[PDB]
Amino acid sequence: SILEKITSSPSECAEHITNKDSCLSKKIQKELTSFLQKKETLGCDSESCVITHPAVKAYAQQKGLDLSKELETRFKAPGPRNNTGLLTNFNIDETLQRWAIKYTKFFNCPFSMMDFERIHYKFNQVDMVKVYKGEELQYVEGKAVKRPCNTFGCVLNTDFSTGTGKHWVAIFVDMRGDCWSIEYFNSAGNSPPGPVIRWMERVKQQLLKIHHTVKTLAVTNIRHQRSQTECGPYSLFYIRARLDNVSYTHFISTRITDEEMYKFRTHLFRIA
Amino acid sequence: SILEKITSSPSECAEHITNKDSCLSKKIQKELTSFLQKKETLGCDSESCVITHPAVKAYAQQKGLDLSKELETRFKAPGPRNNTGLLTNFNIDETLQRWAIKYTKFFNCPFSIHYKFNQVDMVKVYKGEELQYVEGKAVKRPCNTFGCVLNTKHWVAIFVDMRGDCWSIEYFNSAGNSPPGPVIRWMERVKQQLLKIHHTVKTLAVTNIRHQRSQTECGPYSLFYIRARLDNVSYTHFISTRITDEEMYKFRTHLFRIA
Repeated sequence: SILEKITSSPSECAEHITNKDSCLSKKIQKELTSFLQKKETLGCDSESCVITHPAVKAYAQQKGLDLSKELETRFKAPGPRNNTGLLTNFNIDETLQRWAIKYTKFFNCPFSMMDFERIHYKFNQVDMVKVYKGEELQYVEGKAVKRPCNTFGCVLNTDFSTGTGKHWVAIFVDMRGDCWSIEYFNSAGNSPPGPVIRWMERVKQQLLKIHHTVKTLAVTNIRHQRSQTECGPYSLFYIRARLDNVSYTHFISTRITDEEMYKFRTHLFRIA
Repeated sequence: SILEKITSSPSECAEHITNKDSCLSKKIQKELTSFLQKKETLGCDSESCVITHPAVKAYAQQKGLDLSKELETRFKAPGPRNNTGLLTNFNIDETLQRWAIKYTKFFNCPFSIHYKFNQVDMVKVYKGEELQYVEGKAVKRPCNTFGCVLNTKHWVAIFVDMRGDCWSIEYFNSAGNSPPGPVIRWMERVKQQLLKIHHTVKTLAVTNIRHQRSQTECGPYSLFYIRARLDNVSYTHFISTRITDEEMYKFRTHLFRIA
């Protein structure tokens, strides 16, 4: 249901790719037409599996084709697409970097300030006002970028606060509407840790310098997740749904199942 | 001020065009390189003047070059760019249609004694169910902004902001005059519709300041408010600080080409 709301699809091509049918460049389509049409005999059922096959890698090295750039620029990030394996910081960082291509007013948090309570004591911190004004460095594709952003997104691990282990939660700052909101989404329904509260409060004072209505909000009313594996997909789906203008009130009043989030893995990662 | 904040510029190329050296497509740019370099010998200093010069129109009349398609699709609309001539509904309709090309989530008011646009459903506009023509193609797309410039400072601006967490329905009058009864009725009807899909919807009249002291700039003022709201300038800036008619004289150079 709600998976139909957002603008993603199970295709493994990059979201900004208009072709949609084939993810490969038209040159790479030509040079590898022999391998692509016998992909089943290579043990493959996708273009990403073909250009990662060792025989295709050798043929590409012969002809001077950069297959690694094809995977980074025209395909979605690699990750547990068809299994329930836990998301890593690399799966999340490389996914948010790709969404920043399509959503050009979206600020994806860097890799260092991703999953750490130490963000209050890190040497260089993010300034949400400088984010809004376009004066903060973000990394879109593999390139540094400064641009005005009215949305901010980050996924962090709450394992620093005592718990069973890795648990991803999402943080989203919506500066598009007349009332800006700093949002904390926990699929399990647990309140934010103290350090998260201080960070949300600090961002509110900053944003109150350039806007009149700023709310801090803990989206922890419903325990959506009953599995032990989908907190990663839950956190990424919240950011994507908010980017596609699904209100946070939907995550407050209506439950989102682990089945829907397991299917969301096919929207996140390529077949690799 | 706010004019430096918005994304427009005095260039006569279309907003959705990414080329900055020239408005012309790189194919027309090559075949007209002889006429383009002798601009002054033709009496021109702009590209729109060149591809409309009868000598250039006759050269491109030999090969299969459609200078009319370049003029309509690659340049801003013709209008009073350098004078204080009053804006027509044609100048306003053509400008709003062009902005819908760059702002893909913007629904422009369809232009078609007394008329009224009560035929619109804002919920259908938000969900992508209202037909609109963008770049000459009939499409349906989810729009979170709605803009209209209507006549009652007779030109006024209506802007609906459905981005983010709290939505607003806005009426702008650069002379500082309150909206009439029928406008208030429309704004209250649209608020009732939007309250079915959103929790907070605010209705607002932006009439604090009499911005316009001249007799000519009600048109540019209305288009400027919509463009500023599209580029995320809060309505509060039009309430707290005055925008002079001199800035609207400069904004005319952002709106139209020479023709």
